[PDB]
Amino acid sequence: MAEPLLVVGLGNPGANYARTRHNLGFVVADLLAARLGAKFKAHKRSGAEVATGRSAGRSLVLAKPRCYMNESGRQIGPLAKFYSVAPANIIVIHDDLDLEFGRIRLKIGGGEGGHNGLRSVVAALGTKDFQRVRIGIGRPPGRKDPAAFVLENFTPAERAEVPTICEQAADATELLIEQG
Repeated sequence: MAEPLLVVGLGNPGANYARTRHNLGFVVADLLAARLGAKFKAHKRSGAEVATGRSAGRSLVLAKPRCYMNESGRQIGPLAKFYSVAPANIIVIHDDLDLEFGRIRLKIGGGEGGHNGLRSVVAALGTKDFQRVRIGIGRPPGRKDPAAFVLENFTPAERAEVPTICEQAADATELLIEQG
């Protein structure tokens, strides 16, 4: 209601990572910004980039860290203070190794499922009770290190669905903001 909402898409900066599994949060955040017609801009008191808007009548703050994945929470924490958002009202979109490719789920709390980016947020907010919009990417093949897997692009067949999957994730976030 009155309380602001901080929606954070996780990912790594740089063009080499723009289309990697570990960056779905960035993509989904970009669909959301476009859908609202809001543009991102530097936030110096945090180091991340922000875009503002409305959804379900709710005041919205969309963001993407400008640091690398592991230092992610380091920018989100002070971004929440600047806009005075409670952790519970923080929604973070991320790729999830524990969900099958394209399977989208919602949850406030729980583990990080090996996602290093989620671990820095928890580490930063001092709690795991912030909202998450999980986007399944499936598990890594045995021929590939989990950390390497998330930093590689999607397979040819997966790449074809990624767009529709992110649209569904953006929709999931909007409904989540609507009454989650």
